[PDB]
Amino acid sequence: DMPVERILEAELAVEPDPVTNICQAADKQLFTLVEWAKRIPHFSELPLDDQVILLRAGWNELLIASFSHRSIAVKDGILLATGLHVHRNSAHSAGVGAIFDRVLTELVSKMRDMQMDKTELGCLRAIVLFNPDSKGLSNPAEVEALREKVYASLEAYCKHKYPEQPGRFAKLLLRLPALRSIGLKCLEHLFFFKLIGDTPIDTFLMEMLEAP
Amino acid sequence: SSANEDMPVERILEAELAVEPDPVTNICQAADKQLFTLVEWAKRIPHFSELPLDDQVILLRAGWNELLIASFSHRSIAVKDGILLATGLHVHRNSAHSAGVGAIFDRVLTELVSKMRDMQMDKTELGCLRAIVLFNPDSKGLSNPAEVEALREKVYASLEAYCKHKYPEQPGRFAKLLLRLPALRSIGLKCLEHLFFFKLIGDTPIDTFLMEMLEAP
Ligand SMILES: CC1=C(/C=C/C(C)=C\C=C\C(C)=C\C(=O)O)C(C)(C)CCC1
Ligand SMILES: CC1=C(/C=C/C(C)=C\C=C\C(C)=C\C(=O)O)C(C)(C)CCC1
Repeated sequence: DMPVERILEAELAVEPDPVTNICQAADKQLFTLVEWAKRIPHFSELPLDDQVILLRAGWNELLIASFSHRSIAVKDGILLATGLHVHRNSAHSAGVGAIFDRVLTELVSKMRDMQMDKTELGCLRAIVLFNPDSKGLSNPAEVEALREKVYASLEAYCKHKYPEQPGRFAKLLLRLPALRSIGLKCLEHLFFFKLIGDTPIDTFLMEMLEAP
Repeated sequence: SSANEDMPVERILEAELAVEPDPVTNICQAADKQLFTLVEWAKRIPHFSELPLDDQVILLRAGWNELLIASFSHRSIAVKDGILLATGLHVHRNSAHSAGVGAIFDRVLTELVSKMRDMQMDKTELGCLRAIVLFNPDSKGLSNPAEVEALREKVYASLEAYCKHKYPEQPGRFAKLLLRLPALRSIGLKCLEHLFFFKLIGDTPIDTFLMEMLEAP
């Protein structure tokens, strides 16, 4: 009904050429994803092979959710975990303005235009993490159960805090479709970079693109 | 097995539909646009994703140009003496000749556009020819070319199986479809030459990923 502060705890523990910088910030946080998920109620009690499968599945959406929320503070830019700011002016000149602008309007803006609080960002991340449809899962039913628990606990949280908005929870969940979509597109750009010879051979991101 | 279960043509048609939207500058900008979508296109072709990432990239670096030419050629069946770019523009041969690329342009119109228009190639067929062009087991660098060859064979089977079921009174449609491959291969090599040439004479298209594909692996 409410392991919520454990989830916020997880989020606070992990965290502080334009493409090259974004990818290096990504490498940095991809690693912390291990410590982040381990601090998530019940995640550690799942078979090792399942924990790895869940992270290989949502790692990109998970990282995009995090830096997007961190960026609510600025405008027309994003704040990397390496302490750098990247302006959309730079995204465009480098060739990625389209997906960049999609991140700014469908994620950064929607979270700033409703004041998303870290505890909700942490919960959406946990819902993204507990995707029972991931291929290869030992017990997809237990994972599904865990997702449901984040749903319950999260809705329960929106009530205790924002009762004068008998909908908020539904508004939070509206970010999921965009994240899923933006996330798939980023994997494409990543493949693309390797396709055209400007592959970032110095990160671990490209290993995450391999087929399971 | 069943030819079509090992390589379903509805999945292949699906791939194609997901990606369907100075003359030279315009053609090159349409090319950049679709070069990118090639990533999403190939990811939807049955089994392409199950290959080692390095192989997927090698297959695309090898046939990207033939793959794009096949697509805009088919799209152009709709007009006469011109081609329809993915950016929504139409380019007439007259402008192509004024620019000095009327020779290859006419080759595309007669050896590809016309042949497809006349035999009424359908999107599923165009998609299968593209998949055959993609699974090229002779691409240098391949880690397991035997698996790629196997996949090509599956598209062949599945595609022949499709012509026989859909056009039962055209026994030689499959062989006729495959006749487009040699022209595509040939037209495709010539376009790489023109692309190099543009850079050679100082008319290199500014900021396009097109030029990046010309680098040697
Ligand atoms: C949005 C985006 C991209 C994808 C990024 C991914 C998958 C993760 C970034 C994580 C960071 C930057 C984390 C941190 O600083 O918290 C690419 C490379 C295609 C370039 C264009 C913009
Ligand atoms: C045929 C042709 C050329 C090559 C084009 C290539 C390699 C790709 C085009 C893709 C498009 C135009 C895609 C789309 O709109 O679907 C060049 C530049 C030598 C100019 C003369 C005519």
